[PDB]
Amino acid sequence: MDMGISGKVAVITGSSSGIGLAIAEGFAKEGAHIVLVARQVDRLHEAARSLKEKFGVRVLEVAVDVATPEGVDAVVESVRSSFGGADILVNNAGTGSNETIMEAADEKWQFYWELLVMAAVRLARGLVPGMRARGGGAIIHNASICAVQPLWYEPIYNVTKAALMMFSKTLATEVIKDNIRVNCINPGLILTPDWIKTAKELTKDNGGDWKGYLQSVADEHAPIKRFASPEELANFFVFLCSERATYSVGSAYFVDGGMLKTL
Amino acid sequence: MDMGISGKVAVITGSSSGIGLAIAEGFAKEGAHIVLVARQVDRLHEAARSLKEKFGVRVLEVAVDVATPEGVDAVVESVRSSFGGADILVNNAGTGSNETIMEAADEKWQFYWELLVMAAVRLARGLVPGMRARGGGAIIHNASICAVQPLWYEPIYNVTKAALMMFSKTLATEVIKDNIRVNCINPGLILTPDWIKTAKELTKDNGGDWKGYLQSVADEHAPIKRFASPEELANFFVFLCSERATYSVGSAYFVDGGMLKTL
Amino acid sequence: MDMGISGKVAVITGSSSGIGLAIAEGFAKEGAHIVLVARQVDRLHEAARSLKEKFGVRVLEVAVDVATPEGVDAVVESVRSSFGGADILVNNAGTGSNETIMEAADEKWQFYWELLVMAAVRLARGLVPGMRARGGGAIIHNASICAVQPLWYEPIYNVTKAALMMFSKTLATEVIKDNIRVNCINPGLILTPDWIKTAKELTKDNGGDWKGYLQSVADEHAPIKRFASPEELANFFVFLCSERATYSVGSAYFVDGGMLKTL
Amino acid sequence: MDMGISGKVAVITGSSSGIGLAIAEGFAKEGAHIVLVARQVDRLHEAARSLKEKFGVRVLEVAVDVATPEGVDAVVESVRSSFGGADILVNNAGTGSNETIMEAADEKWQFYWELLVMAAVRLARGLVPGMRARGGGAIIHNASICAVQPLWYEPIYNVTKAALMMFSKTLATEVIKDNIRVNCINPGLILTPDWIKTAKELTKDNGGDWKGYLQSVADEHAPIKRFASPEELANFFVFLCSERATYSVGSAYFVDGGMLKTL
Ligand SMILES: NC(=O)C1=CN([C@@H]2O[C@H](COP(=O)(O)OP(=O)(O)OC[C@H]3O[C@@H](n4cnc5c(N)ncnc54)[C@H](OP(=O)(O)O)[C@@H]3O)[C@@H](O)[C@H]2O)C=CC1
Ligand SMILES: NC(=O)C1=CN([C@@H]2O[C@H](COP(=O)(O)OP(=O)(O)OC[C@H]3O[C@@H](n4cnc5c(N)ncnc54)[C@H](OP(=O)(O)O)[C@@H]3O)[C@@H](O)[C@H]2O)C=CC1
Ligand SMILES: NC(=O)C1=CN([C@@H]2O[C@H](COP(=O)(O)OP(=O)(O)OC[C@H]3O[C@@H](n4cnc5c(N)ncnc54)[C@H](OP(=O)(O)O)[C@@H]3O)[C@@H](O)[C@H]2O)C=CC1
Ligand SMILES: NC(=O)C1=CN([C@@H]2O[C@H](COP(=O)(O)OP(=O)(O)OC[C@H]3O[C@@H](n4cnc5c(N)ncnc54)[C@H](OP(=O)(O)O)[C@@H]3O)[C@@H](O)[C@H]2O)C=CC1
Ligand SMILES: O=C(CO)[C@@H](O)[C@H](O)[C@@H](O)CO
Ligand SMILES: O=C(CO)[C@@H](O)[C@H](O)[C@@H](O)CO
Ligand SMILES: O=C(CO)[C@@H](O)[C@H](O)[C@@H](O)CO
Ligand SMILES: O=C(CO)[C@@H](O)[C@H](O)[C@@H](O)CO
Ligand SMILES: O=C(CO)[C@@H](O)[C@H](O)[C@@H](O)CO
Ligand SMILES: OC[C@@]1(O)OC[C@H](O)[C@@H](O)[C@@H]1O
Ligand SMILES: OC[C@@]1(O)OC[C@H](O)[C@@H](O)[C@@H]1O
Ligand SMILES: OC[C@@]1(O)OC[C@H](O)[C@@H](O)[C@@H]1O
Ligand SMILES: OC[C@@]1(O)OC[C@H](O)[C@@H](O)[C@@H]1O
Repeated sequence: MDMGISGKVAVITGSSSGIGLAIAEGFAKEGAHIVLVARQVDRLHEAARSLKEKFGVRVLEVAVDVATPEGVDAVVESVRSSFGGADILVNNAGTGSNETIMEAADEKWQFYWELLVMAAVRLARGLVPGMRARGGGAIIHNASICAVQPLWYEPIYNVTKAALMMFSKTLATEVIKDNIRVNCINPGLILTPDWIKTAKELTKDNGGDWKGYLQSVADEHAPIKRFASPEELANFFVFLCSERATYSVGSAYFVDGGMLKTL
Repeated sequence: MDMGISGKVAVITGSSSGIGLAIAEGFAKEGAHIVLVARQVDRLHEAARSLKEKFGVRVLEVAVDVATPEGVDAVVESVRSSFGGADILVNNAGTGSNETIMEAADEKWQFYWELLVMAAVRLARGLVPGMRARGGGAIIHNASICAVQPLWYEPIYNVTKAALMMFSKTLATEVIKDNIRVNCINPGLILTPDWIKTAKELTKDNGGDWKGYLQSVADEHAPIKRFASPEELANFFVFLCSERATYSVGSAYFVDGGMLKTL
Repeated sequence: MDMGISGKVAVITGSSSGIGLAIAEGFAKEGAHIVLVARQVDRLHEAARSLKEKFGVRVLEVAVDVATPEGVDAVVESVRSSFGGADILVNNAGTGSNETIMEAADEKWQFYWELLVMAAVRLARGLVPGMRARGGGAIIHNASICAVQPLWYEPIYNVTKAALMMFSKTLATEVIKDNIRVNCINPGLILTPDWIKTAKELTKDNGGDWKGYLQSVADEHAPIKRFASPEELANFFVFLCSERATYSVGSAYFVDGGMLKTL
Repeated sequence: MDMGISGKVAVITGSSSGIGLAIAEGFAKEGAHIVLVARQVDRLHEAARSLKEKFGVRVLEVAVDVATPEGVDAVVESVRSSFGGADILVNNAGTGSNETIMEAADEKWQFYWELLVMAAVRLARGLVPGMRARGGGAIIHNASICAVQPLWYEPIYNVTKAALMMFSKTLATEVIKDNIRVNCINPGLILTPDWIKTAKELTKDNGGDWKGYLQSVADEHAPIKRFASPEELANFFVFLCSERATYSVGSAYFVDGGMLKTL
């Protein structure tokens, strides 16, 4: 199936590793030029080198903190300078949380609000004008199954991912007039490096069977009884930003191996 | 994007016309063998001829009423004897309703229950064993935006589409162990022959501006301010049934141009 | 808080025991006249005697099967004959299921469709005209948390309760015209006789710790870690049908001790 | 129906006018002592006197901005000094928004985050320990129908109300162990002073029929074709915080006259 995105310019936040890098590789495979954004310069360089080598597309690296307005401004200026504008934006930079409401400091709430919600707000303000001028575009917000089905250990993440899912919907209705299609994807358990790190930490004192820990997580939460690979998730992002998904507007698509317990 | 559908056997109910026919074309383009199912065989012949001649695929026609156990039984036996079993099943046969609860006959409720729900129940019972023996497969239920956001004029359709959406989710958890992935797609406004007929009928005594009537429907319901084509919807069915959507289990995916008013 | 229902006529289906009887007690305590409906004649008569003597209200028994058109007809005519019409209707008659989709007979699907959905359809057609003529009323559908969050062992019940929840919503928008307010309540774990019977059956060969079995069900499903009493659930039904809940229209109210895992 | 809240201490944020004032009057009618909280001292002083005079309960005035940590701390300290602790908390202080995403300033996003979300976080942190020590309690978050069904003109309000609805759910699971029951209410169109002010502003140049403007808003959005009164809505708050609603945990209850378009 032709995706029709060859030569389009795709900005992916948090794309030096995990889901965001698999998304970038997915778009590059379809011939899209890539703007990679993350904090660490080294991983960003490898990601870009590998994408250009494997796929022969143009890749721009932007090494900034998208949780800050300065960082978002830098992404916008870099896109402008190298490409003029973006055709596709994926908001993916983020991380899990771990607290109780009774104990967490206000600054932690603020941190996740800036990272998960305000990055998406600021990136839309900053890149929508360019997208409009190019004749339209696609914007995806990678929220989480937790945006509707909260995990007990991470209330701050649950609340801010819920906010992001609503933001996606409100943005979709605002910019569809510009031929810009905005949607949300809500992943379930996706095997990424922090899950492995966590699995090791949590099994340090009971035998170190970190793969067993992960399997028990999957057994508890997902009828499919396994984690997804980032590549398998990335396919959905590529499809949703393609010329084949032109009636998808303001929707939330769960990719979760059965983990969502309700309709 | 490679779909990995070539040589797979896809059974599409209600595929002589409209959305089901567009789905069959979408699968044929990707090299799938097609089982077309509908009541009126003239349209089945025409559809099957076109698919064979345009796409070079094998097409089996089954002219039966899927709202009956006997019709379903014939579909199952036609598939087993011609192909061994199915890889893909798309439950699509259906039609809208038009009544009030206060006036509708019990028999009309029964008709939609048989057509929209029992067809899917009976096809799963009949086809899942063959699918299991083949190593897995994909089942999609084409319900509707009305399965969650009911349209005032068709309460029976709303209730039975809602039931179909829940059926999809229950079947998903029962059969995922067999590597059979079940999902639901809920379309919004899709321009099919019956919409054009209704438009012409509702405007016959006021100017015959049927295109104007359809535009007013789109303006009322969809932020994108147009109907989708069957072809644009069909892309989503092909993708969900492909090797690229292997983590989608028990999900409901709206394809509705913004029509869904909630998260 | 004054409920304003003294002297109102409340029809409760399935009210010779369990939740339905508790709802009838709740209404009787607020001075409503009661129409009790169930199949077993003596059980129903004794439930009626107890209400009448404990609460001093009028109680009318209709001993019929509400899954049949003839049973519903009898209810409507008994209400018309004794009271003129109803002010309140609670659709409650029902029972759980237990099957797989692969094994269940078509006849079992039909039974639950008639009992859970058509009973509500037929009672609305039969009773709404009298309620209209009385100046308005309240209709509640007792569905289940399973109408949105399906339990693995009972797919038929999940599908038909989902259908009922949608019916509630469609009826709500049809009759609000007439000052009839329709809503749905979705209960979680409610300790009724069949739960106790099941706990005793499933523990007969491992120590008979039936209370232990029920506690394990509560621990698995509900954050509150207990079942509700029917009486505690009944309060919500009485409130929703009162003069105090006059803006509740087309809503679904979960009363579930935290069991719903999503927003 | 006895609510069983006589002598309980209820803290209602934003309770000098509109919905919050109506909720305070509803709890006072049931014998509850009241903590009234709002910014404008004169209105608050007046409302407190009136309540004390009319219902003969204790009324504590705390004139602070609950969007600030200092304001929340002053509520917590005043409650501690006068009453020891709270039995009931209603998070109600808030206001609508009006902007586009493309035009709104970062500071406006922050303002609503602090007002609608952080107020509830901070008040929960501050009051839950006193509630736990008193043996349990009830907390309600007054979010909005917009938390799930966004209104086009107020994206910031929609996003922050959605965040609040998720916060309510996450808090509910964290504190049910303390016998503290947390729920969300999502009102539809409630006739409050700002609706009247808006209706006048918007009809200033087209005839001044502000009541007609409000009727058109209700006709557009609500099947019941009217606004609710704040007193109508307040009944639901009082009921949910009563001894009759003891199995309501982590639920969201819409009170919206049919405005929600989906299940
Ligand atoms: N993994 C999972 O199970 C699921 C993940 N998600 C969502 O997927 C998204 C990505 O997660 P995942 O791939 O697991 O995470 P990883 O930690 O593997 O990757 C996160 C990426 O984001 C970057 N990043 C983090 N913070 C910032 C920042 N402030 N500014 C710029 N870049 C940043 C990281 O690079 P660097 O540190 O150099 O900045 C890295 O490239 C997140 O939004 C997460 O919520 C949703 C559901 C499930
Ligand atoms: N069009 C739209 O805007 C939307 C449609 N849908 C759903 O899409 C599905 C397809 O509808 P659409 O393409 O619009 O309609 P069409 O009328 O164009 O296609 C319906 C197909 O179903 C077949 N069919 C109907 N009843 C039976 C039956 N008892 N047994 C076997 N085949 C049957 C019809 O052929 P025959 O009559 O010869 O049997 C025809 O092939 C339906 O389920 C509909 O509810 C959902 C949302 C929106
Ligand atoms: N208990 C629970 O945990 C939950 C229950 N529910 C729902 O609550 C409702 C009541 O259930 P519950 O109280 O537990 O069940 P019970 O079996 O304890 O009570 C059912 C009542 O309905 C009557 N009844 C059953 N079938 C019919 C029929 N065909 N016609 C007329 N009356 C009938 C029964 O009497 P008779 O047999 O004599 O006809 C009895 O009076 C059901 O709809 C159930 O699905 C929802 C969520 C949870
Ligand atoms: N009216 C409606 O149709 C709907 C309203 N709601 C929600 O209901 C809640 C009440 O709104 P409503 O009654 O309409 O509005 P009003 O403006 O009439 O009342 C708001 C109350 O909150 C107070 N308040 C506002 N900001 C603060 C603050 N920062 N700190 C302390 N008190 C504050 C106000 O007093 P002061 O200005 O002096 O501080 C006032 O007493 C809001 O959360 C709103 O979003 C939800 C759905 C619909
Ligand atoms: O979104 C999820 C799980 O789906 C969260 O648990 C994590 O924060 C995720 O980012 C993996 O670390
Ligand atoms: O859009 C979706 C995904 O299907 C949502 O509707 C979810 O089902 C949930 O947030 C509410 O139904
Ligand atoms: O699902 C829809 C449109 O959203 C139904 O109302 C129609 O009946 C459709 O099946 C074709 O008319
Ligand atoms: O029907 C009954 C009675 O056993 C319930 O237990 C259902 O399984 C379900 O509604 C529980 O919420
Ligand atoms: O919640 C609503 C209406 O449903 C918002 O439009 C406003 O903020 C309201 O609170 C003020 O009029
Ligand atoms: O997962 C099994 C399978 O047959 O399901 C249907 C897919 O089209 C096909 O690619 C896949 O191999
Ligand atoms: O005693 C219960 C009852 O149903 O018994 C039968 C009587 O006819 C009726 O009046 C009465 O309420
Ligand atoms: O709204 C009509 C009515 O009969 O509905 C049922 C309520 O119990 C009653 O108080 C009310 O007046
Ligand atoms: O529980 C969240 C919610 O919005 O889910 C959908 C239901 O309509 C409603 O009852 C419920 O409040």
